[PDB]
Amino acid sequence: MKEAFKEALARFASGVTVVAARLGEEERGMTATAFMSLSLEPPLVALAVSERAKLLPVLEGAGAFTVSLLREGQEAVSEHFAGRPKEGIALEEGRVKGALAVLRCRLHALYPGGDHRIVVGLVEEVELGEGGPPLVYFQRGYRRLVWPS
Amino acid sequence: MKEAFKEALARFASGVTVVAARLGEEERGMTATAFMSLSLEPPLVALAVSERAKLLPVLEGAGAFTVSLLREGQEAVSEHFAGRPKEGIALEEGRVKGALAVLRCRLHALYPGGDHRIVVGLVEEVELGEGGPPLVYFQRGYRRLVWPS
Ligand SMILES: Cc1cc2nc3c(=O)[nH]c(=O)nc-3n(C[C@H](O)[C@H](O)[C@H](O)COP(=O)(O)OP(=O)(O)OC[C@H]3O[C@@H](n4cnc5c(N)ncnc54)[C@H](O)[C@@H]3O)c2cc1C
Ligand SMILES: Cc1cc2nc3c(=O)[nH]c(=O)nc-3n(C[C@H](O)[C@H](O)[C@H](O)COP(=O)(O)OP(=O)(O)OC[C@H]3O[C@@H](n4cnc5c(N)ncnc54)[C@H](O)[C@@H]3O)c2cc1C
Ligand SMILES: NC(=O)c1ccc[n+]([C@@H]2O[C@H](COP(=O)([O-])OP(=O)(O)OC[C@H]3O[C@@H](n4cnc5c(N)ncnc54)[C@H](O)[C@@H]3O)[C@@H](O)[C@H]2O)c1
Ligand SMILES: NC(=O)c1ccc[n+]([C@@H]2O[C@H](COP(=O)([O-])OP(=O)(O)OC[C@H]3O[C@@H](n4cnc5c(N)ncnc54)[C@H](O)[C@@H]3O)[C@@H](O)[C@H]2O)c1
Repeated sequence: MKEAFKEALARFASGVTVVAARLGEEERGMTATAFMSLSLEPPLVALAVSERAKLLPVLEGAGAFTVSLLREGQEAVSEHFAGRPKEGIALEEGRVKGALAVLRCRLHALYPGGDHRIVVGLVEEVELGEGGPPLVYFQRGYRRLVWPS
Repeated sequence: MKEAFKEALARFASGVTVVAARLGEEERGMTATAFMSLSLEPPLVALAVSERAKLLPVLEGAGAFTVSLLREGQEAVSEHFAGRPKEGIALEEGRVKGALAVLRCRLHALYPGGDHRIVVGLVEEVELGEGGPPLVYFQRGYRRLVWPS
């Protein structure tokens, strides 16, 4: 079921992020396309994390997390943090190295979201990688932007 | 202000949507990139609408709204509903005709989101348009996806 809903959302293109959190001995990363800018004042971003995600309890307990925006060529990173292991993929300094950008957030608020939890982060630090095209997901596949334009 | 934050978010590619609501014959439309799939069961989507958006009052009052996913070549529609009026642009049946897809939602919840409000919609109807490339926004500009024949 939900074929129509999925076909519709498959038609919404987006960049790809890796959301990560560290709580004690555990540090987890998870691939997420459900990400969006939320506020400028204060600087907030919103994400939807599955209630079934192992990342969730870690992020909740940590009270802070990072969001790395993947660039073109990082499909392997996305696949790895999406549950399809790739050799040698790892987080460095709590985030994805070589990403277009990294947002280090303090957990600002959480809200119910059906089978997902709405996670709101207050951006406290911003890391900017070198400019370039992003990793894009649209219609059930990784895509590239016609770049430059 | 918030130069780094803006630069980072400009690095998150996304499709472009037009959110609309109506109270009788008073109908408002607003361009938005802050949109994401939220839940499958129930089928929910989330978006961020500025607290100063004229659309918000109507959306709350209506308790329902639509989200149209724009396709490649609809930059004019995006600009129009972004506050820069264009010729011959109008909502039809409460949404944008000729879009990749339209989601007709019932307002499910409203949560605090800084200078924006988190709008959660319960998808009650889905409309799909012809297939094809989407309208993408990235690095302060409309972009096209590599999608050759
Ligand atoms: C394009 C795409 C977009 C997606 N968007 C979303 C979304 O917006 N929201 C959502 O809830 N789900 C999304 N998913 C699915 C989601 O990624 C999987 O359901 C989820 O990753 C499983 O995550 P988990 O935290 O439960 O961890 P696990 O099931 O354990 O999966 C995490 C994977 O990441 C690896 N990993 C975890 N931590 C580390 C670490 N510290 N170092 C190295 N490797 C590590 C693991 O080896 C494992 O394979 C998306 C999937 C794809 C393919
Ligand atoms: C690429 C892009 C992405 C954006 N994403 C977001 C976002 O995610 N969230 C956000 O809050 N803001 C976003 N904005 C800015 C936002 O679009 C403007 O702040 C907002 O449109 C002003 O909305 P308003 O509802 O107050 O209406 P207005 O300032 O009145 O703007 C709405 C425009 O739509 C037209 N319009 C309204 N109703 C109708 C109708 N029934 N028929 C025909 N035309 C109509 C108007 O003529 C007007 O020009 C984005 C802007 C751009 C350029
Ligand atoms: N937001 C998410 O939770 C999310 C986003 C994309 C991918 N995924 C996972 O990857 C699989 C493949 O995705 P695809 O886009 O290639 O094909 P798909 O047809 O399974 O999904 C199409 C779109 O529908 C939405 N969606 C699908 N499953 C969802 C879920 N469980 N919760 C919320 N939204 C969902 C997402 O926007 C997804 O991109 C999905 O079935 C899901 O397991 C999860
Ligand atoms: N989510 C939003 O509210 C949103 C999204 C994009 C565009 N816009 C409007 O269009 C203008 C141009 O944007 P641009 O991307 O071409 O260059 P920009 O540098 O002005 O914006 C960069 C990115 O930061 C985020 N952002 C910017 N202003 C925001 C705001 N007021 N609230 C929440 N997030 C914000 C968005 O993701 C935007 O794409 C922005 O200044 C803004 O007025 C608003």
